[PDB]
Amino acid sequence: AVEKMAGDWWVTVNAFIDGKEVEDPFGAGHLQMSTYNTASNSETEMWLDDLGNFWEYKLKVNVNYAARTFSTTGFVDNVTYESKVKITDGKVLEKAATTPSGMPADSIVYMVQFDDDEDGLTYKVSGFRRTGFPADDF
Repeated sequence: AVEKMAGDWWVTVNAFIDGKEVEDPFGAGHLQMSTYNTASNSETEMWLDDLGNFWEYKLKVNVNYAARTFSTTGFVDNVTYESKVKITDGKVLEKAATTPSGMPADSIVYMVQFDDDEDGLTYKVSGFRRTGFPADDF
């Protein structure tokens, strides 16, 4: 339904601190996450899931399949724990990233904010689709 946008991803999380984009400020390294279809196989929305590896959030995001973009309408309820999350400028590009083994792979990028982040940072989540090859895991 939103097949090319559902996936298992390896991502890093940057943040905009004091106007500048800081590379992996938390030292979290490469993290796994997933995007998948709703139970209804909806064409207009899908699930975004950090698998508990960063802020511990899981929510439905609006999807425009033709554009291959995704986002939420403001801050939406986190399903993992009681908090709200806002996703902005999500984009899946086909074969745009390069895996560690030197092979093209789909890329995912999005901006996220959390209503319980007292520092009010906007974070930039970015990565590539997991190949399943051990050479491409972290």
